Amino acid sequence: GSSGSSGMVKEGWMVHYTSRDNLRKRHYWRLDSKCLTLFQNESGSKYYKEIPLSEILRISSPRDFTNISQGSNPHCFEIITDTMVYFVGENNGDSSHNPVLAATGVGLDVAQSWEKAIRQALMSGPSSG
Repeated sequence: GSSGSSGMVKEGWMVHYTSRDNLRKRHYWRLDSKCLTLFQNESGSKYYKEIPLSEILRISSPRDFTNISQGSNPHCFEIITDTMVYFVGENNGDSSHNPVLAATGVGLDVAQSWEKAIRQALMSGPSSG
């Protein structure tokens, strides 16, 4: 019951992969109460891709537990858009508060926060009525 949580301004390094190009990609993901943007680097170069809360239809189920040929680093959530499906999140294998490794944005813990933010922002804003 408060108006203060992660969502207004969130930035960090996140890794994702597309269905067509499984080639994982790591970039400084940035989200806000306006729209989501990607930054290839912190330096400050032309944006990469803009993902408006609108595009993000919804989140898929974790059912699909297959990202790479072989390994133990499944995904946490997936961003489904009218364009294509995006797989974001990486589980290293540890469920505990780690402000040391979670800093970069790697792990399930950190991911859980993002997924909640990107999703929480969907409802946060007013819907057509």
